[PDB]
Amino acid sequence: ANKPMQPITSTANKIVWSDPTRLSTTFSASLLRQRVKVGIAELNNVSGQYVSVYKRPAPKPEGCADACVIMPNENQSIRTVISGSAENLATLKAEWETHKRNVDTLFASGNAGLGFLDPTAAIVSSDTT
Amino acid sequence: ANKPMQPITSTANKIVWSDPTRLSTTFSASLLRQRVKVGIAELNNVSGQYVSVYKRPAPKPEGCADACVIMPNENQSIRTVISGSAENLATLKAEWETHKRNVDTLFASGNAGLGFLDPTAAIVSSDTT
Amino acid sequence: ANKPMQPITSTANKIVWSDPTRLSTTFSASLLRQRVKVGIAELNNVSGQYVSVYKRPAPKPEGCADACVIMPNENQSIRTVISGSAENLATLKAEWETHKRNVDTLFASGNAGLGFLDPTAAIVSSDTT
Amino acid sequence: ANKPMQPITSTANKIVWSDPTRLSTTFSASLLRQRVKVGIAELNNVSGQYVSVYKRPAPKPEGCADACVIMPNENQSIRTVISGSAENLATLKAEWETHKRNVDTLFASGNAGLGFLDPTAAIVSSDTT
Amino acid sequence: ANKPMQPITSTANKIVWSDPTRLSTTFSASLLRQRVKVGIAELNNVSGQYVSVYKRPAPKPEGCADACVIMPNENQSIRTVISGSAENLATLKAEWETHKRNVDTLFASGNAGLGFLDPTAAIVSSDTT
Amino acid sequence: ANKPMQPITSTANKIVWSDPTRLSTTFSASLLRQRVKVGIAELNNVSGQYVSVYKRPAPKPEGCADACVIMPNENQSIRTVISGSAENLATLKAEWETHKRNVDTLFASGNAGLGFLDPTAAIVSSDTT
Repeated sequence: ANKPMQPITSTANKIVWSDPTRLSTTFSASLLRQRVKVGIAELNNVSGQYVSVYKRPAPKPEGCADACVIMPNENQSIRTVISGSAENLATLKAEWETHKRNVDTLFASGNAGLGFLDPTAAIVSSDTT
Repeated sequence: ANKPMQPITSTANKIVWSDPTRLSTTFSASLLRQRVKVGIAELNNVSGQYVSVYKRPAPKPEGCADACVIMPNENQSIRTVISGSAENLATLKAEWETHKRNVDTLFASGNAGLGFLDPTAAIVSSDTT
Repeated sequence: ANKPMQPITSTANKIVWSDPTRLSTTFSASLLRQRVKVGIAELNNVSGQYVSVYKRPAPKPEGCADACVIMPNENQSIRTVISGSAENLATLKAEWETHKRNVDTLFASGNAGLGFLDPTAAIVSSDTT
Repeated sequence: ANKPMQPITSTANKIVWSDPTRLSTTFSASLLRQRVKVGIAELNNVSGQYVSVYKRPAPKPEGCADACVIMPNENQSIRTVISGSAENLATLKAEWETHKRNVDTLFASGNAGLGFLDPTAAIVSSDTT
Repeated sequence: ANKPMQPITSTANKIVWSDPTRLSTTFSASLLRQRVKVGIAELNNVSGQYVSVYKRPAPKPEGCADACVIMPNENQSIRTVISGSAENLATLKAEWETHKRNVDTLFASGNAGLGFLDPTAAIVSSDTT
Repeated sequence: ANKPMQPITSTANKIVWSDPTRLSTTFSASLLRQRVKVGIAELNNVSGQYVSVYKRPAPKPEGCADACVIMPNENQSIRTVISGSAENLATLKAEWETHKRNVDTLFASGNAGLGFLDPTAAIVSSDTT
């Protein structure tokens, strides 16, 4: 039962969501729209920036914690920027699924979080054979 | 059967994979490690930058019976940056799952890709009730 | 039945051959001779430069049913330079056989043409065991 | 039984192979990749440079050799550079076969090594009749 | 079951490995190759620098297990430099076996930690009787 | 039956051993002990420098045994420096065993003489799983 997050600031192109029970937890979405004529037509490319923030205490008192020791804070941040013409949103969504998959391979079940790279990792395109 | 991608360039901190049948398709992973230790503690931060690129041709003219017609490409880019201490990797992974979930709500099954924001979207924390 | 090529320009040191049905196709041979004799010995060096050129049209758009369609060309160049004393021509020829063999391993039946290097490739000297 | 050669230096784009039993024998491969839009599309042209080196003593004590006379050294070098778009690697390989054939005609069984040119040599294109 | 170590920083001539669980544990290998000049001889010496590091905790107090660990790690370092021409590598390996043996006698089973130099120690050459 | 070596020069902190049959073969051990300062800790680090030397003859010519030997010996050197506090000597010994093992992998059975750095080498920590 993941806790509902309510937006606290709103923009035509920007909403920032912050947890009510833990204000410092935020998720923000900012959209950028520009007209680019790649092949004589103003393609409607869109640049969406999505940012997650959690304030993560890292006492790392190993062995044990005992009283309220002023929590010390660390910032856990994840930012994604998706850029693509609207006209091809369908394939852009396919790219998002594949990108998640590839990141998962290295970070979710690999050691990329632990700052390690597996040059043999099974990375794939969105295209099929 | 997603097509496998091969490392083309390689560095200890950074690898670029590419589709050998389509070189315009890349996935790159770049990691930077720094020790930003807090007072009376030790702290190592691991910033990982993950970038997906696809060169997509513009949507074919829809009202088309022309035999073969391919115009020029469309740049589709997705970048994720994950920043967090190694010590809390376990919870950082939980944040990644939640972040994907929240992006999916807006982008995957919402209208954020079309430049539209839903202020009633069900956004959630990684923490449970 | 490979098409015969004719000398078009000619010099004592250098000849250019071309396909009379396709002038964009050339093979040229240029030779320079110098006497770089070592102390208490005589030494003549023969540097030979061999260049192949083909102008190739870009791969036809693959998904094509258009009746006739040829776009512009692609420059394909191969240059070999052989440098060695005339006195040791016999072993220099052996080096040429081995060099061809080693290039073939990587390029002809390997992935070097695709920008890929195989560090386990079976590379060999002209000398025998 | 040609002697196996083990690479001693490695690069993302460069491996140098040197014989273990005769270090001064090397074969190196260096790849260069550039994007060129010949006809509005970034063709993936690749420039592979392949170099063979042998250190060839040339005492040329004719009639006879008798004791260890400090060997004197000559450098036998062969360099090939292959440049072509990846998209047409198939025909680029055909050009390599033809180039070898044409070089063989002049150098392997002609007198081009001996610094002589046969203007009547049977030179051919990769194209067929 | 000794913990595997991965290469965190890599160059053609230097790799640094670091343990996944504990980063401050490192092993690095750095090698430089240069041409050596001798009368009537041309060989290439290879210099290799090998460094092991551990941030070991201060040896623990006695009778008192603190509530939580507060070890003031010290830098434990071992550096080896091996210098010799690739030409005589076989005998250079024999020197390494013997050097290890001699160091063992003083340090591994002698007062190496104490630093006392037992002058009756059984030290031996790599040469045999 | 390795040849015994005797101490030709001795100080409280440095001994030099040299073979009876061949003097130019040396092994020296030099140790310095100093007080180390850590927060709430007083330990004494011991630095030991161990150097092996051989004046190996140039590798021999081929096919020709001169009337009398005229080898132009080269300096084959190996230096190890072990640094750590006497307090944690037990774990410092474990580091030495592991450092030897890791060097063996690259140098003893890898391209150590060649100087090539195999980036897939199985390097391990002294810590166990």
